[PDB]
Amino acid sequence: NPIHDRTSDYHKYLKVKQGDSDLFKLTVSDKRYIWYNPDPKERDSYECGEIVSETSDSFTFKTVDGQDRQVKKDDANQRNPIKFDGVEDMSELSYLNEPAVFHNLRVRYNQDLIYTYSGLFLVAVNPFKRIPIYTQEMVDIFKGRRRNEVAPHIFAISDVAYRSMLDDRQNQSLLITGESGAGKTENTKKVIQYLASVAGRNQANGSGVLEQQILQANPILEAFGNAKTTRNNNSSRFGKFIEIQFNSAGFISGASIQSYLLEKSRVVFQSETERNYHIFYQLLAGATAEEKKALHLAGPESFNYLNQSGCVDIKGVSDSEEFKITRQAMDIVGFSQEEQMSIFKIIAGILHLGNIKFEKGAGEGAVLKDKTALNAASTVFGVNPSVLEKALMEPRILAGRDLVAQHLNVEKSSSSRDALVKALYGRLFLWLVKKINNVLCQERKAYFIGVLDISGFEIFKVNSFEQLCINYTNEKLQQFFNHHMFKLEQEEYLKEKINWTFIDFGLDSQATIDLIDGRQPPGILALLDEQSVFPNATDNTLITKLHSHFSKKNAKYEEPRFSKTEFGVTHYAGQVMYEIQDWLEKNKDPLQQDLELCFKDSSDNVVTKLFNDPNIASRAKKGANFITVAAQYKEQLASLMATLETTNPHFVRCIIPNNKQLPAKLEDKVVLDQLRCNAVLEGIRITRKGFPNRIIYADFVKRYYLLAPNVPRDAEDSQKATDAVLKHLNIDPEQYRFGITKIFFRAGQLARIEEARE
Ligand SMILES: Nc1ncnc2c1ncn2[C@@H]1O[C@H](COP(=O)(O)OP(=O)(O)O)[C@@H](O)[C@H]1O
Ligand SMILES: [Mg+2]
Repeated sequence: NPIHDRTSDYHKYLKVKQGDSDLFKLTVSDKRYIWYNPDPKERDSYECGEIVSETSDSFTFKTVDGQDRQVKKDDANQRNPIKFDGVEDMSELSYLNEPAVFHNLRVRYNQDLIYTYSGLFLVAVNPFKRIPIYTQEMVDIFKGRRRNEVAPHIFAISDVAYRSMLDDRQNQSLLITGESGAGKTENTKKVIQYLASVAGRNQANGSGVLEQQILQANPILEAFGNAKTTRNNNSSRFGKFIEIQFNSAGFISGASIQSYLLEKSRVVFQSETERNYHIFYQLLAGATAEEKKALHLAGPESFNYLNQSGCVDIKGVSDSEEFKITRQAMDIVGFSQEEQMSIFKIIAGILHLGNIKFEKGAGEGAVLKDKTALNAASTVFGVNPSVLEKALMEPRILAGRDLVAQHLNVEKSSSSRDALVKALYGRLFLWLVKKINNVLCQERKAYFIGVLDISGFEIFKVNSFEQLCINYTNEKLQQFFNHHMFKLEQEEYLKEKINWTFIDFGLDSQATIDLIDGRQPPGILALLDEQSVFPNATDNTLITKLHSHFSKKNAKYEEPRFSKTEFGVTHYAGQVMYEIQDWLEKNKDPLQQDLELCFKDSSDNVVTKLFNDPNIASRAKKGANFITVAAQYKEQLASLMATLETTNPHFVRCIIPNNKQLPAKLEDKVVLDQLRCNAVLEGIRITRKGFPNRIIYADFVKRYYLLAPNVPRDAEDSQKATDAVLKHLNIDPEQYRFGITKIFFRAGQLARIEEARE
């Protein structure tokens, strides 16, 4: 075991770097320290405070500056004994207060260790620097060992999830969730990879066929789904749910993927300094004049879906060659030659529909002084150019009982084409998922290691509809970890030789989970999906009802004191104000109907299958006709949670270092404020509710029995032996609650013997 080998990098990389000695002749003082934040204002940003007299209430001070301010007995965030700093399970801690939490990891992150265990949650802060914790030799270690057995590292979360699958014979699920850019996909990508060797199908070391088939799906799910943004460069327009399929005899079979809402509108809008889908900025470089010609193409700047952005290039990124990498992960999936010209050549239309400009002069009606640019979409789509517009400008619309071709004004006209776009990108993203799925996921399935990555509720300036959705989730998945731990808090509840007094919770987050989704009495998507069908009433009247029902009667809600387009719900993180622009127009999500009418018929096997194959456009039944996008979401959701309500979960709370995207500095502002709102802290403050500090009971008796020369170094049954240092150091029965295998020395008075004397 390289762990023996001191030199073996794993010591310097993932471990605090155990020092030579293990005795009391080491880290030494005898006093007590408390965390104080010197400014009577700014909360975050604490500083070391010294204690002067542990009085009944008035805690005594000596500020780093040397002052004498005095806080109460119950608000002075005290500071953990140093024997501990940079310890793997934050649970081990005897004081869990925001500073005393941000400290134990500031330091470890500081020593180049990014991974620290906390209760269950593997917390990991994002480096931004390239670190060698991923080599095969790495794989080789965390293999077949216990969480405690070896280092805090992602590989552990899985090997564990892995053996587990085949020792209980139930499917499992890893959950990587947290702040944007915060890095889920970098680990989510390294776990699947661990799933590549420990259970790796390769007969001989490496991979065979399914492995790369499965391994180069990503380049794909990225060049089309992923965008650069303000908080990342590999930002994820959607979310995903990949499970890995094995047999009863220990090996991989096929696999899975489950995408959610794309940033479908980003296709047509790139805020300053943010780019459109990555594939767009590749197909224009990694090709030839037999490809630009093959599909009318000018340099990646002439397109008004790419320049309006304010940026194209990516510091340190061969967009040009980044394209090759993705064309091979196609070939491997058996992506055929005709199969790629079509995906792209079908993308290329979406570029052009952009260089098309709706002019206007027939009184008020848009027209086209230039047919050239359409001459391509009609061209590369292989549809009607005359109707393409003729269905564009004057579509037939049913007003009452009559079929009457209208003519949208200079504005509603272009706007309508702008719909024919997400349509290709949604349906096209969609078909790329169906396709992988087909060549990867088998039928005779057995166990699964479900990996889902999707975004924690992050709060922002405008919060359009799309988001009321992705908190709906982090409100649901948040309730889960809340509930699951309760049912597990019954177990150790059965065997300690005494079974504690029934404890209940229920999660008050339930009131809000209704506010959003409730049928009777109805909630946001309920009264929303009601007006989504009347095609006359508008936002103002809608943002007006969500105030009728709730303003002043429903606790978790806040009508805007002033704005008449806002409204505010309150989540597991707190208040959020939402917008009402097109909420109606989008749950509704329409598109003029002579378009599916005219596209349904094409020269393509992939242009046509998207408008003709209901496994693509249609939803399920209800309203009187095809259901609505928020309706779909609510049902498609529980299909998942009720798909974890049978497996063993595995959690990963991801944490970002700074919103500046730079390595080697930890904002004591950003980081500490991803902490307090997310349950990571919260699910262990709860279990502390008794004694947060719990241990294997092999250590304490070796960790402290000489300050009381009564219990030895090698006593065999401390069950009858470690006792002799309690009736001599003197810990009252309330002062702790031990166990018959493990122990948890008092919820509070523990350091009075842990940091001071032998
Ligand atoms: N543990 C890590 N080591 C090195 N780089 C990382 C690590 N975690 C994240 N990154 C980098 O941070 C960037 C953002 O992380 P990412 O995994 O893409 O998060 P997300 O998908 O949530 O936006 C990535 O482009 C990646 O380069
Ligand atoms: Mg991702």
